[PDB]
Amino acid sequence: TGIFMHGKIPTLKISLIQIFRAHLWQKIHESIVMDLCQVFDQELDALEI
RNA sequence: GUGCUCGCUUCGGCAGCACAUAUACUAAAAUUGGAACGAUACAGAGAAGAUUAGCAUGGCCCCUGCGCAAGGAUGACA
Repeated sequence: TGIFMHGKIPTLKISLIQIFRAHLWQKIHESIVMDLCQVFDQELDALEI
């Protein structure tokens, strides 16, 4: 994940590992990329793409 | 090597004499081997109970039925 830990806070590193389990950061990035691709696809005649 | 012997002997030289007394891992070079938790690659919830559904058994208290043993009170003229 893109979380930076400013100090070993063990009671928070675990709660952040739980939240971003199963590669949630990568899936969020992929989902946003795909949603932007779709919106640019629906607008390609007016946008001259 | 320096200096000296009344030495041979000549200043071209020779013989002897005093001092000098035992350094070095010694090494400039020879070669072929075995090698990360450093990177990238993979995984990554990197600390939880490792569960909850029935029925029957076991304990206590009644009720009913059957059996065993030992008994109590009562009833019946022609």
